[PDB]
Amino acid sequence: AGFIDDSTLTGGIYYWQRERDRKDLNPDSKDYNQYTTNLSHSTANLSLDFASGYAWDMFGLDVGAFTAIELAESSASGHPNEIAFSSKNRTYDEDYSGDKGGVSLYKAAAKFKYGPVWARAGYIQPSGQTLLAPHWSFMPGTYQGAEAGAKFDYGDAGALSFSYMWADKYKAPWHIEVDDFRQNDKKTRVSYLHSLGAKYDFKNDLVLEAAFGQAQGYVNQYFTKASYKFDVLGNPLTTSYQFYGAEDRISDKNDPNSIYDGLAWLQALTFGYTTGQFNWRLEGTMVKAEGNQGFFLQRMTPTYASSNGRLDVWWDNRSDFNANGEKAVYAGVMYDLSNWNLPGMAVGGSYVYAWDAKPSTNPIYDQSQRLKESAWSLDAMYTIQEGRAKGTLIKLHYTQYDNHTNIPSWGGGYGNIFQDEKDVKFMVIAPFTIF
Ligand SMILES: CCCCCCCCOCCOCCOCCOCCO
Ligand SMILES: [Ca+2]
Ligand SMILES: [Ca+2]
Ligand SMILES: [Ca+2]
Repeated sequence: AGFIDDSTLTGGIYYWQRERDRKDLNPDSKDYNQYTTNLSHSTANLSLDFASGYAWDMFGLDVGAFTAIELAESSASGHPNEIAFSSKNRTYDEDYSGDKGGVSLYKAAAKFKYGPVWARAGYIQPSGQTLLAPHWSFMPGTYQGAEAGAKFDYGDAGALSFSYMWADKYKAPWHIEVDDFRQNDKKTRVSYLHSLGAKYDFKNDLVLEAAFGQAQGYVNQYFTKASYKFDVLGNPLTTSYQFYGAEDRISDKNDPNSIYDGLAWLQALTFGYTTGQFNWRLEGTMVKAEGNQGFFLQRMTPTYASSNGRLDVWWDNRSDFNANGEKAVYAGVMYDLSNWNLPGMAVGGSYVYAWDAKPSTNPIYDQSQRLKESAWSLDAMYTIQEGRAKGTLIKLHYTQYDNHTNIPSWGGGYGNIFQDEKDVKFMVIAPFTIF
């Protein structure tokens, strides 16, 4: 046992091919009503990760890097596509002008263990109980910072986990260099993000989680979750209630750095149910997000790509369904084809219906607007089950998204809503072990 004995060297080959076409309702467009190219690219990633063992069972090191390789990109494809690297190397230099290949050092961390306590420092991903999170493409984003936590297992009485994380820079996986954190104006600095959270597992399928976070001088962020599982008619019903909240520290609602008025939140209820080869999902969300921004963010810095935060609800139906006032219901099914002697293969689909979405409360926007949006998707996926390629994911995802207004994308006070789309994503994720 130790630094070398327990070392691993692993990697990944990743392939992404996407066609996303979006209806253009920009008033002066020559292609008004047409589904023009929004994304059209073919891109690979390659990753390699060294993870040491623990010298003296207390000290180790992880180093990971990845490259992006561009096979094809239409001149009309938008930027950044989040699989290649943005042509701009840091968060706040983003101008949406290009994508490129490159290489990024995405993990470079000292790791520590001392009794029940653990820590990681350097270029790290959040790994404990806080509400800080990386963005995920094929690879995760990278914080410059440190996290420490502990776990106390009380056996029958349950297990407690908690951790604290602090960071002063970040890069999304589409940026090669870390940037600092700033307010909405992309100028006023935010000297750190930090977060504290906890989890208690009662060992009877009840799990409680909670976390608090701050962007220095700017945003307070909240998370709570209760999860439970029990049988309904002989089959497991999994349930969760989730609360996500945020407030800024700029009360003046017309200040350009004010993003929320009072407390903003996203609340969710989820149910999952398995019957034979079918896995069913029924989920719903509701949002309050008064203020200039007009939608809820799980991340504590508002600028695109600038950080991320924990959000357990993911419907893969293109829209975030997170506008001020918006309510949304999701229904989905996946069918395991093992009984057709296609083990590892699954197919499914899903549907979202959302309504009551309101714009930003900034008075320059028409406050009478109420927006509905809906979507459906289809899924086909295979996980290879034997051979050197065991664990490889091959997946095709297809979405039709419908914005039930004529508002041009990102317009009308709906700064996070875009127009109708057809989206086709094909991906291969092939992990491999060197030692
Ligand atoms: C310590 C973990 C607690 C997780 C359970 C959710 C409690 C979060 O409360 C936030 C405020 O919620 C507003 C009230 O909404 C109705 C409550 O929904 C069901 C609560 O289980
Ligand atoms: Ca380019
Ligand atoms: Ca405010
Ligand atoms: Ca429409």
